[PDB]
Amino acid sequence: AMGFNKILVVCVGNICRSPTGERVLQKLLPNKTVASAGIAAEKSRLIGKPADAMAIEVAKENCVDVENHQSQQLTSALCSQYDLILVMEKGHMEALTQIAPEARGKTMLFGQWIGQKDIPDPYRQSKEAFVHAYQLIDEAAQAWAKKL
Ligand SMILES: [Cl-]
Repeated sequence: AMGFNKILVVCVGNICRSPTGERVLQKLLPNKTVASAGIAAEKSRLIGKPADAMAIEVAKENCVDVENHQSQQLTSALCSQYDLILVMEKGHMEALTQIAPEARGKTMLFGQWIGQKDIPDPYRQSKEAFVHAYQLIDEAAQAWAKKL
């Protein structure tokens, strides 16, 4: 009914949380187009980095494919192509507003339907941190799927 067909999942690096969230939500909603971007996307010179090796490993154990990901920079042009934008932290909303002020009105929280929780960043931590990040992303995505 809302027409949220193209969904953009956003974090800072676009290598841990947002590619995980993108692929978990994509598996739950096969007829939707789910992509991801970073407020300060991690790049190798100018090439988009793949998802963190541990993020790929943890998702693989939960039957979610996070291979063939290339990080991309969040821009106003990119935001204009999506119907719904889902940030990983409430704090990300201020930075997103500076890049894409026209995206105000379609920027929502990834963990909105799980008590408005921020998804913990597992970057540079052990496998267990990647497990907890995945588990909370899964709970949040399942709650979004019932509303989409
Ligand atoms: Cl991040």
